[PDB]
Amino acid sequence: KPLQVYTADNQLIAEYGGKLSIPVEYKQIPPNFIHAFLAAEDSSFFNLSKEDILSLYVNKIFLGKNAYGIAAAAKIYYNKSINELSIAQMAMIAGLPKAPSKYNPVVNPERALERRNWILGRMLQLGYISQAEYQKAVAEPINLNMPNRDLNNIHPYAGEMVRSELVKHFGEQAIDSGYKVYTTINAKRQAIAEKAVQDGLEAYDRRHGWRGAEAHDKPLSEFRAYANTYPAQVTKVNSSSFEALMQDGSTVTVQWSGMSWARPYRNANSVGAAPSRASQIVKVKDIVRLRPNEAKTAWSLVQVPKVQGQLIAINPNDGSIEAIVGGYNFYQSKFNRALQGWRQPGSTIKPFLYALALERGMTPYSMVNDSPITIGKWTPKNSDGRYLGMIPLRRALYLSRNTVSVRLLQTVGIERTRQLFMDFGLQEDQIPRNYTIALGTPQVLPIQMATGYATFANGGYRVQPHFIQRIEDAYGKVIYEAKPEYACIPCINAQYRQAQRILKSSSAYDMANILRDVIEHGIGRSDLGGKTGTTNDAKDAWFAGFNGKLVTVTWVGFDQPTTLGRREYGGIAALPIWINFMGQALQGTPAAWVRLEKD
Amino acid sequence: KPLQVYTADNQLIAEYGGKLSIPVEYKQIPPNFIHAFLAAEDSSFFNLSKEDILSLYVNKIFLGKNAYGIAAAAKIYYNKSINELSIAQMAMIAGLPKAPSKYNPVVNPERALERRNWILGRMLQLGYISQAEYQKAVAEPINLNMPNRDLNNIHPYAGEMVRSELVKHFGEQAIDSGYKVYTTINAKRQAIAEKAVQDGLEAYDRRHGWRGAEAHDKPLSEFRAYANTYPAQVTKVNSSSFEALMQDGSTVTVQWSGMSWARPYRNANSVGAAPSRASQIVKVKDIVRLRPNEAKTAWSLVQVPKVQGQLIAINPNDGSIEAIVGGYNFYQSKFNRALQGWRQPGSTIKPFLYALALERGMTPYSMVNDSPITIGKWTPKNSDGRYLGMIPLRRALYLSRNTVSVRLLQTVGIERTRQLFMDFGLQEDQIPRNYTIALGTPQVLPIQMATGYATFANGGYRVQPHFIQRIEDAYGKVIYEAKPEYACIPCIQYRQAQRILKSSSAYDMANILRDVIEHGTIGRSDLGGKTGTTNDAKDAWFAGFNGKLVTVTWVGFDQPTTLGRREYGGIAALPIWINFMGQALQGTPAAWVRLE
Repeated sequence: KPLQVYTADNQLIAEYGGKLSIPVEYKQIPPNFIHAFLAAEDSSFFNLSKEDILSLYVNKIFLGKNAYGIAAAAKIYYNKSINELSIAQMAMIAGLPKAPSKYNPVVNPERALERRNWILGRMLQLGYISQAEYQKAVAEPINLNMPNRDLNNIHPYAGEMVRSELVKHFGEQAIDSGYKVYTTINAKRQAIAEKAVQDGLEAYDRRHGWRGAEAHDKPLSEFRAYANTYPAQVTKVNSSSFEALMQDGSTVTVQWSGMSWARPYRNANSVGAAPSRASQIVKVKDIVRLRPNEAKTAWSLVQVPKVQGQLIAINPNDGSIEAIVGGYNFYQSKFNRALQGWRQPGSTIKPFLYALALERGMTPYSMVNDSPITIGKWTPKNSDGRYLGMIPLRRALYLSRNTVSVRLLQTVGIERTRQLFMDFGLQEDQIPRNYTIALGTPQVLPIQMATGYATFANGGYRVQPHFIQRIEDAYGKVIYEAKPEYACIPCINAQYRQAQRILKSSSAYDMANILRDVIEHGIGRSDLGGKTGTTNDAKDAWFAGFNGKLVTVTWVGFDQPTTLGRREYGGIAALPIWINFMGQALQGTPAAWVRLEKD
Repeated sequence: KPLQVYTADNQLIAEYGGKLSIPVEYKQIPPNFIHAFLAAEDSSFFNLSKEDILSLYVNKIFLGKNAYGIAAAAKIYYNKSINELSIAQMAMIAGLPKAPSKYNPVVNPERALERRNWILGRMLQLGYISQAEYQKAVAEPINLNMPNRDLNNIHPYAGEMVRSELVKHFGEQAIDSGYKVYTTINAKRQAIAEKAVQDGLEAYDRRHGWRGAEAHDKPLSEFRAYANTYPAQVTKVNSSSFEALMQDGSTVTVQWSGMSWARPYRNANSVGAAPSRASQIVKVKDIVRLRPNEAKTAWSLVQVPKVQGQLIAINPNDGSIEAIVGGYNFYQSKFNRALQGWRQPGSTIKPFLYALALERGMTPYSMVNDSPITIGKWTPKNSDGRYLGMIPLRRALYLSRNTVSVRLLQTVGIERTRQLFMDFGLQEDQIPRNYTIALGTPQVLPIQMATGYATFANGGYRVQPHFIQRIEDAYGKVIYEAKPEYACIPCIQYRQAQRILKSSSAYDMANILRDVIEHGTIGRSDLGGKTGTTNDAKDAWFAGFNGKLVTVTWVGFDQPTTLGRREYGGIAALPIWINFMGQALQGTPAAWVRLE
């Protein structure tokens, strides 16, 4: 009964094994196994006596790594039944009951062997094993063959989100429950999101150039295939092509067209000349990554991006998490950038501040002053070093004019702005108490930005992101049903809890129309609004946008904040990921904009 | 449902609390407690929705120190119900689920407090508590009040033997089982044994003199009361009296009559002059041990012995452990010397070798030579440096004549002797293949010596020591029943013990030992016994029996050093054995050995 994770479309996507116990009949236990236990300790004062008491404990003894009982240990440590264990393996397991962490073969393999050999030595002296059995068993290595009990190979970020969140809030006992967790994840949108982030990061990566083979003269067996990339060993380099040994044992040829993109990376702002021969790109013994075409008739040279990215999409009416991608590929690490990647939003924050100016009486047409400004010793500059003077509020937001944002912040007040930022979903302790917050200096998570932008899509309400629709026990009993706060209750029929209003309907609508004007004054849709975002030195590229049914936030940046490049300002890398996702996710859906009539 | 330990009369003596879970109804949970869990993390994406999912885990979350669920944590850390906890205590508990060892307030108090205060800060930010409630809560110390969940205050060595052995062979799940272990321990005999060992070690200790205070300038709270001794801190020393602070905060006075015995210890053989003033005995800030009167009116200065001892008593017909004492007191030393105290038996081993000489056809009256002897490069000497010449085998055994023992080993053979020693538990790797085994050089446990002497008491059979009669589940269903090997089945299907010694040899040795105890050492004529001593009097042993009970006593220092020049011949171990046997056998009929 593992914890099971399902999408909102009834697909089982993940299974998480917790505490395991597989009871066996005492007489089904190999005699050498019982003897390994009988030899595990120097004395017994309970032979026949210890054998009989062992029957009461054999199926429950804690043996480390979630194994309770001998059969669970045989399964967990070696992927074996009790009858398949060798004498060396039976002695290893018998050595664990006393201290399943001090004698554990995973955390302390050196200490584990010492305990095993001592029991093996005692089996020999008690005549349980022969000298030949002893010599074979003592020379035997740990031979661990641990099966994966965390099955998550369909939509890994969605599976891991459930396991990680349950363990963070409720500890490891959360996995032992055997519950069925029915998520809000839309499998079609999740698949679109995974592809859109992979494609988007590769598009950024390729224009920034070839960074060389990931390894040279290393065994091909030490590498893994992921993200539709296959490790290969270069065996021959010709003038316009190269041959490489693949993990399937075959030798493939990469033609010129498959590698000619490989201009060399110099820095984020510079690439070398287009390569003129295959020897400039690869060397014999290099470990490279190849990708086949549709039918495997041609192979091309690819590169795993160094840059990272994420995508989070929520329903703005109730906060349901529809799709989530935490990085280029789950194989890289379990880190989920949508939920844990704290970054500065930069200009992506501006709609939140400008909404407060709208609340305070201003209109999208109100004239605002883009002029030099000094506060104490601080002189904020516009990214372009120019000043536009009196301009409409909507133009100031479209152009992300820093001096306007600071004046608006001076007008509305720092504390009122911080409070509204918290109402949008930003974290109190991550919001500085100074004027730089108008420039997007708070640290935020992409999921908080998506919560904030949902406010514009839903008419001025605070929704809360959620990923559980229901929980059932292992027997089909529904034991939890989501009761989210809804922005618009009648909109469900197309319930009980009404979301709190955080902006006047008129302010939310004015901002949604500004953001639609922004997107339309740069998909074949007319119901989308969105804002690009950038941070100083182009360390982040963001895009936050929506229609009435879906809010998506995309981000691109290096994990160790570093420039994306001078031509990468203005959220350039993040926008195509959002466009691809939104276009495909919304395909076949009617126009859904702001609700002016339906309550 | 804790693991329970019972004596043979079915009286409860110990309880060991394992994994604890006390389920509560969700409506009975104080709102501030739910709010502490809601404030435990910066972000929740399942705090409205967390409130409902929490009901699914609130009684199950692992909270460290064997606590599963909030009510178990309230009990384990604070000895409270959930509604008695303060806001600070609720926040402490709510910080545990994520990493119960990393945030454990016992193991990591600074980190646990940092975690607690961060949660209190979030409860304030979230509006779950007021600024007043917050300031009160953050200023609150950890204030742990942890109840002891291991109850073992009646017959401690007996309770601990069950817990220690089960955990050693089967791990912590042994305690969580909730099994009721019905032991072979005879309650009355266990009580007699505890007192006999305590008194015997004190009699040795007193003869050897006052060794000064237990500690000097140390915190009184670090000491424990045990064996009717109470730690106290000297606060004032007068000419012939002293005042001392007790752990309850009271101050008592010890008059001259309660300390005049304090002759200082010089070495194992020498005691200094008798003191004339209190300043020669104690100093202010000394941590001393005091003992009260039969009701409480006067206090005397006592000493916890440095010397150690043990007692093991078994039924020779089946190996049932009737009484076990592992040291002076469990609360002084948890180590059980009966089961783990490897020592040399010295002359205590001699009856085994001499019984093998009887098996070969010699008799108690066979003339044997106590004379100088050399075997290669080895020249074994008699401990007293004297040689008796031609003497009866029984007299050589009584007088523990080393040269006779060596001659008998030459006759019997090393391998036959080793086989008998292994036949009663003696560890093979612990028995040399040389002539020193005639002198009692194998390393042995007292329990193995008891198994050995049972061979004489039972007619020549191998019994196995055992302490479990039966095990019942938490509901009372018998899940295990001892099926021991019996020397004499009609004396109780039943398993028959293997014969390891000729019947006539076991019987004749039993009578030699009866002759030794009656004529060379209780109003009984059904007792046999042998004193035991090692080189330089590093051990004092007494092994003896009647037909129904075998008892082995031992006295010695854990770090082997001489007991003293006047401490040869098992002198310190004999009264412990006499006191125990006299009291344990009281009101039982004569029970001796049978020739078959």
